Amino acid sequence: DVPLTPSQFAKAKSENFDKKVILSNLNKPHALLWGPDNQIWLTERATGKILRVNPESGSVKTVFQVPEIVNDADGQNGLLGFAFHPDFKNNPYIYISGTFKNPKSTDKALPNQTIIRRYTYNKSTDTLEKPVDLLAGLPSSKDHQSGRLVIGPDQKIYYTIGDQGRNQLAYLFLPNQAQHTPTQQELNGKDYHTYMGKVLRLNLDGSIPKDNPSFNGVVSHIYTLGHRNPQGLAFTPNGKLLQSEQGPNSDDEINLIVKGGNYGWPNVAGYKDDSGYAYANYSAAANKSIKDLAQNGVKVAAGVPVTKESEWTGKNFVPPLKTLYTVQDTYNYNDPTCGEMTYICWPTVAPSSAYVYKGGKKAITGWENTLLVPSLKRGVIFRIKLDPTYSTTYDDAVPMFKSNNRYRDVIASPDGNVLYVLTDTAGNVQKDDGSVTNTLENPGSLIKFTYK
Amino acid sequence: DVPLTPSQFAKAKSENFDKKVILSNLNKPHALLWGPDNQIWLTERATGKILRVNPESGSVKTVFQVPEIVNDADGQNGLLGFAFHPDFKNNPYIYISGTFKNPKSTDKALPNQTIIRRYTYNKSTDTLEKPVDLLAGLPSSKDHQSGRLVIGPDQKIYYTIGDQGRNQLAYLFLPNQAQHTPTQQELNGKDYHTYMGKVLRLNLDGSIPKDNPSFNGVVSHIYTLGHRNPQGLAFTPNGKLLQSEQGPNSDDEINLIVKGGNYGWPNVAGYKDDSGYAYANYSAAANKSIKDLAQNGVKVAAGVPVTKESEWTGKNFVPPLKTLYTVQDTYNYNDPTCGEMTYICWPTVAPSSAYVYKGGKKAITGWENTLLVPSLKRGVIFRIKLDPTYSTTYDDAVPMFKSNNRYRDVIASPDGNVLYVLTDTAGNVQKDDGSVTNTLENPGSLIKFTYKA
Ligand SMILES: [Ca+2]
Ligand SMILES: [Ca+2]
Ligand SMILES: [Ca+2]
Ligand SMILES: [Ca+2]
Ligand SMILES: [Ca+2]
Ligand SMILES: [Ca+2]
Ligand SMILES: [Cl-]
Repeated sequence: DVPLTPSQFAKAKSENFDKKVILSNLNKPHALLWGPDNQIWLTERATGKILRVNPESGSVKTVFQVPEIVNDADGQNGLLGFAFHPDFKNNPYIYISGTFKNPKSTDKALPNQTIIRRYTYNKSTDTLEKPVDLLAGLPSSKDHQSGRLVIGPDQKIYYTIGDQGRNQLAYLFLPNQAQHTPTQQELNGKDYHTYMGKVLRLNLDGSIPKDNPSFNGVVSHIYTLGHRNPQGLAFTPNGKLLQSEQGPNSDDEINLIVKGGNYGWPNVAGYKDDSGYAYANYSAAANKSIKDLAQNGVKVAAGVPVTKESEWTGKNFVPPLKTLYTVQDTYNYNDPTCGEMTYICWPTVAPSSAYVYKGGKKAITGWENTLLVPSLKRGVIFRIKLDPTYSTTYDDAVPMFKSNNRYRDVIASPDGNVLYVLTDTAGNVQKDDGSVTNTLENPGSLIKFTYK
Repeated sequence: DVPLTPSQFAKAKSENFDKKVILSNLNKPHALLWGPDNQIWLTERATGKILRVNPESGSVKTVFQVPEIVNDADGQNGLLGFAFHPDFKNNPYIYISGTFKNPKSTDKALPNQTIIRRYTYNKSTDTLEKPVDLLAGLPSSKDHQSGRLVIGPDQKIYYTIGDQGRNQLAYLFLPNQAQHTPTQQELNGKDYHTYMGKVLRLNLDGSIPKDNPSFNGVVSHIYTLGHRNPQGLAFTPNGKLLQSEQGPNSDDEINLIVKGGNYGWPNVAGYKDDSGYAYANYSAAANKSIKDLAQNGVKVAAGVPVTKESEWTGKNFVPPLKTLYTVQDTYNYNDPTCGEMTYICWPTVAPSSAYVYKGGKKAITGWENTLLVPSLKRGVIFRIKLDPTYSTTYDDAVPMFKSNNRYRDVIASPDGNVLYVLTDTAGNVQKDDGSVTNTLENPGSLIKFTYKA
């Protein structure tokens, strides 16, 4: 899609809803879920706290605190994955992912690991107990962790693991592993370094599903590859898997996840169109004094190999259903109106999640078959229509609830007339007038929007 | 996708196949089918002849000639739709579409109509009988007729009807009806002028299916709208509907047909990206003296209103699975390598059909879940892979069988190791060096390609 302007974003006020702050000043609230107990559950990424809010009374309880979660003040690491077992009454488990110290680490630049872990809910004590590590030794870094964890209708864990920020900023010269897959030797040795920029599919005990796809003949936990920062993952009622992912200066994506599909990153951003992006591989640069011009590979400094999207030799490439946004080679990536925070002016929205609207007895008129996608850098929640079979999008991404807030997650109540949203504690956002602010209207909040 | 160069098309010779010409000098051969009798059936658009070819010997028989078919030497009209009933042993019917005179036409510039008609096959006389018009009074013109007719697994007729050429060449100033929908009053009066740029879905008796989608509050024969020239239509084994369509100077498309979808034409060509196309509506120009610069709306003469793809207020817009091809605004639509035949160098392939390859006992290795798309202007047959659920394409459109021929249709034998192809009798094609020729290697042919490892 074509970018909306700052004035088009500012007009998305959503006057048909009443706003109410439920909780404020949470410490990096991250995942939000409607619980099997009809209460709202949420996580704090920084502390490892798991919270439960009563939707009728607003009271909150710290149900459990995941011990030894590692979070850097300048990092996107900490407590990430969060999901209930789908048959909770008959299977009382909570599945999480988190950043923990790796005692075997030799590399001081990468001291941590990611672990997918199960907890059992104890109703008599109203807390979590009996931790079970399902999959450990997963890559960890300060950037592009992703970590969305869902249980599919096939009763398998689906888990997004980002590209770890390789080929940009502090990890500029590290070789991106999104296209890489494990050898049989690495898999046998539990060497999961290639589990970067993937959607994993695991058995509920953490083992490899016997029906997982193969890559170079190897059947590992990998379900799809070629992802950058997929922070959104959601099943539709008819069993399709929708996803949102942050692109670089352009081409954030809405994807349809298909078994064994290659989503093209870093060789391809968005469509394979050679429009506004090219792959500049800094890990293959002449030396580390080379600068990243931050022109999305359209223009590069001397000494860095660069390839067109159309020149990539990859197989099973799956294009996105929608891009937010695609631009031409003439686009200006050096907009001074954003000051030092140049990235805020880039033609992207930074999707933080993806939620399939289920409807209900008080459903909002015209919201059937929609996907809701919160935006961090624009301070809007997008509404994306699909056809009833979730095979294609219909029309464009409609912005809603414009505010000077970084929207982190969204859910709706069972009746469908109330939306609940999480907002970041701190960071940069685009104001109504297109400039940048770090003065957030509702830092670290749980906000309620009731249809009127 | 990004356009392939002349050198990339030239290398696509497909040395893995043996070529055998079965017939040549056919009179505008159009549709090709593998029949219920395991024989090859094909139509002649110009004559209205329905021919049957024995695959073993290569002998041909004229089974029937549809009477009073209208065809102009400078037109794409004539005998179009052609399909068998899927349970032919219990229902020996053949469904066709064709251009016929409209006796109620007042407009001398548009004297014809399109009719969807059923015939009964008589085994004892080996000919077609008992004609019955299913749906008549459909639009007809010399351009963008399309006319692909298939029977779905729901046993409904699916029919493509093009935009009639409105907003280009001889029909430049006519208002394009691709986005237009009929009123209840018009349906009640069997007034089908809005049936241009559509995929129709009809009951076998030609009536409106009760479960057809609604457009602007009316359920008609319309299944999808917003199409330009959709010449390809094919069902997948899991019941999905794939389609190919000719775009203007850019953005020919492979579409997934979704019930009630709006495919964007003429407001959107390909993706809604404002890249290499804008909608210049000549029917809303100041007067009929305004010239079309043929720059795909990027650059226009003064006096024509232009709407960007992003400025259109649309409902249910469905983007294509793949474009052949998408270019940026800086693209030069006046390539001197094509001389005076400028249209052959435009970033398009002019897809003529779409065929779902089903494999079989002798399936070609690596061709699972592929869609075969013949190209008229490039002289190739594209192989496009999809995932096993036919939900997305995988990779790019792979060119095959490069020759100086206009490929019109393609089918495969039940074993899957043999392809049968139709070529046009006359027209322009791009050569190996990128230039244009009207010297066709195999004019109006039926060609057999046999796989070899
Ligand atoms: Ca991608
Ligand atoms: Ca791209
Ligand atoms: Ca951001
Ligand atoms: Ca009308
Ligand atoms: Ca279209
Ligand atoms: Ca376009
Ligand atoms: Cl190895």
